[PDB]
Amino acid sequence: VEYDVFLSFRGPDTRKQFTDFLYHFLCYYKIHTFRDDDELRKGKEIGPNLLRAIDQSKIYVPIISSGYADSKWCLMELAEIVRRQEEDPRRIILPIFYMVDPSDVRHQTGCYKKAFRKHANKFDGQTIQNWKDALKKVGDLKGWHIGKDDEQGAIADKVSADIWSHISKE
Amino acid sequence: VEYDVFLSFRGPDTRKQFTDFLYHFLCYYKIHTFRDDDELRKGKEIGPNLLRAIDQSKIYVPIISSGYADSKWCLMELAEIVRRQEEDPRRIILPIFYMVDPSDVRHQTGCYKKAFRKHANKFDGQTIQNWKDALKKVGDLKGWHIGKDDEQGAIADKVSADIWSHISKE
Amino acid sequence: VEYDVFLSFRGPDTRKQFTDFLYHFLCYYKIHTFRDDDELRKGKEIGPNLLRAIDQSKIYVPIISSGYADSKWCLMELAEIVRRQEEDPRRIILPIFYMVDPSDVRHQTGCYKKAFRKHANKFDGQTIQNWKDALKKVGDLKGWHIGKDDEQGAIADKVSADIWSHISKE
Amino acid sequence: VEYDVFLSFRGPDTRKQFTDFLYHFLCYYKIHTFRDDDELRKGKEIGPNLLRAIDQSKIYVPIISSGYADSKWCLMELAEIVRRQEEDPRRIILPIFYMVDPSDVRHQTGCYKKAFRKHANKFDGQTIQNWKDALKKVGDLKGWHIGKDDEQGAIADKVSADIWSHISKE
Repeated sequence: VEYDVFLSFRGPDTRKQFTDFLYHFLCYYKIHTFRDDDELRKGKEIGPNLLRAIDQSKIYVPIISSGYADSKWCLMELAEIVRRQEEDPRRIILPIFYMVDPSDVRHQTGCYKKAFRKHANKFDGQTIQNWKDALKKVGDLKGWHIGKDDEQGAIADKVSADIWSHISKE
Repeated sequence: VEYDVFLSFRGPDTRKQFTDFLYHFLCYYKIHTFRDDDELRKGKEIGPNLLRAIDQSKIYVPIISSGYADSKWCLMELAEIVRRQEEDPRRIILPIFYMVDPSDVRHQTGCYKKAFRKHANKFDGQTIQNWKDALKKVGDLKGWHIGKDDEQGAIADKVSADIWSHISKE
Repeated sequence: VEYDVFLSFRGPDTRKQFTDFLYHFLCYYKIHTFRDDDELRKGKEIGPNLLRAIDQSKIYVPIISSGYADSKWCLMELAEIVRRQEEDPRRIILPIFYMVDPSDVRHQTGCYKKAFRKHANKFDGQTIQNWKDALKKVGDLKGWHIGKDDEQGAIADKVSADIWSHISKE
Repeated sequence: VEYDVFLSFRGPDTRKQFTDFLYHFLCYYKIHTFRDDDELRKGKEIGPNLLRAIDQSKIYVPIISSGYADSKWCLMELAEIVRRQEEDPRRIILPIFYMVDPSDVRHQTGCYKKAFRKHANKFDGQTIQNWKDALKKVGDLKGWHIGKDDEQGAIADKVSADIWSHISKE
C-alpha cells in the first residue's frame, strides 16, 4: 500500500527514452513503483508529494544521465536523498550511470563544468559546495554502466531482479 | 586460516600499479587475501594451487583490465569462477572495470576483436563460445568504473569497506 | 588537531597515480595528513594556507617526481621547506625518489636541463642559484628509490610505518 | 673498546675504491670501525671472528654493490645480519646502494638472474628461498643511491655524520 521504490531522473532526456520501459517492466513483478512528472515549481519544495514519498520509499534508485546537473530541482532533491540515507543505513542506493563516464561524476568536470559555470552567479557560495559534496559520494557505490552498444533491454531484466531479490528474500 | 577473498587480473598491466595496493591496504583490515604471480604453465591447470583456493574463497573479486582477453590462462580460469558461482549463489562477484568501457565487455568488440581474431585458429569452435558466454554475464553485475581522472586511492578505501561490510555484519 | 605530516608533489603526474593511495592508507593509522590541490595563483604566495601549515607540520615529506622542476610554484615552495628545516633541526625530511635516478637531482642535469634553461629568461640570476642550492641538498638524505618493477603497494606499507614509528615512540 | 659499526661488501669490486675511504674518513670522527679482508674458507662459518663482532656491533651498515650476489659467503652472512636485527629492533640498518638500481634488489632479477641460475644446482631448495627472503627486505629501508655522476667524496661526509649523529646524541 506504500512505496517500496522511488526513482529520479532528468526531464526531457530519458523520460520516454528508457526509464518508461523500466516502470512498465517493473510493474510485472508485483511491486508498487513511484515515478513523477509534475514540474512542481509551486513554491520551492513541495511537502505532501515528494517529501512524503521520500520517507516512505525503501530503495532509492536514481538514474544519473548526461544533463542531470542543470535542472535546479533535481540536484537539491538528490541532496535530500543521500543525506537521509546517511542517517539510517537500513536502506540502500543503486545508481545507474547512463551514456556518461563514471569519472565525470566524482569531480563535476567535463560535461558539467559550464553547468556550474552559470549556477554560481545565483545561489549561495556554500549551497553549491553542498551539492558537489553529495553528488560525489553517489559516484562511488556499485552501478551498471550502459555503454553505446549494451542492450537497453537485457540490462532492464538483469537490474530488475536485483531489486526483486532484496524483497522476496528480505 | 582459510581464504575469504580471491583476486584475478592481468600479468604485466596492473600487477605493480593498482592491484598491488589492494593487497597491502586490504591486509590492514585484518582479513586474509590471496593473490598469485606464478605463471603456472606446469601442465594446463594446476590443482593444489588454484583449484584448491577457488573452492576455499568466499568473495570472488576479479579486476577486468584492458588486455584481459589475451592471456589464455585468465579467460579459461574465469570460466571456472562464474560457473562455480552459478551452482551455489551463496557467494557473490564484485567486478571492477578499469580504463575500459562497460560496453566492450558484453560483446567482446572494440579492443578484444584482435584478441579473438587469432584465438580462433588454435582451440575448438565450442570452447570459444564457452568463454564469450561466461565473459558476457560478468559485465552485467554492479561495478565501480574507474575513469581517467578518478583517484586511484579514494576508490580503494571505498571498495575495501564494501568487502569488509559483508564480513563483520555477516 | 594540528598537522603532523605535510606533503608536496607534482600536479598532473602523481596526483592520482600513487600519492592518492598514500593519503588514504595513511589515514588508517589515526594520523592527520595534509594534502592540497588548489592551484593558488591568487597572488604569488598565499599565507593563511601554505605558510600556516608549513610551520604547523612535523615531518615534511616531499615526493620528487620526473617533472618536478617545471612548475614555478613547487620549487620556490621547496626552497621554503629545506630553509625552515636548517634553522630548527628538531624536524626531519624523508624524500622519496620516483621513476628517476638519484643522480639527476644533485646537479639538475639530464631531464631538468631544458626546463632550467627556459626558466633563466624570466627570473633573477640569483633566485635560480637559490633553487639549485636547495634542490641539491634534498638529494643527499635517505630515500626509498622506486624502480620500474618495485611494488607500488608494498613500498607504501613499509614507508608508512616509518612515519608511524616516529610518532608512537616519540 | 668494542665495535660500534660493522661493514660488509664485495671482494674485488669496492675493497680499494670507495669503501677504503669510508674506513679512513670515519676514523677521523673518533669511532672504532671494523672491516675484514680475510677470505675465511677455514670451514664454513668462523666463530671467534665474524660471529663475535656481529653481536658486538651497534649499527650494521652493509654496502650492496653490483656483483654482491655471487660470493657464497656474503649472502649467507647477510642472512645472519637481517635475522639478528628482527629479534632486537634496538639496532638499525642503513644500506647504501651502489651503481645499481633500487629495483634489482627486491626481486633478484636483471644482473642477479645469472647468479641464481647456477647457485640452484648446488645447495638446498629451501636455503635459496631463505636468501631471497632476506635480501628483499634490505631493499626497502632508507638508502643513499649513488648514481654515475654523484661525488664519491661529498656523499661520504654526508653519510658519516648521520652515523655520528646517532652516537653523540644517543
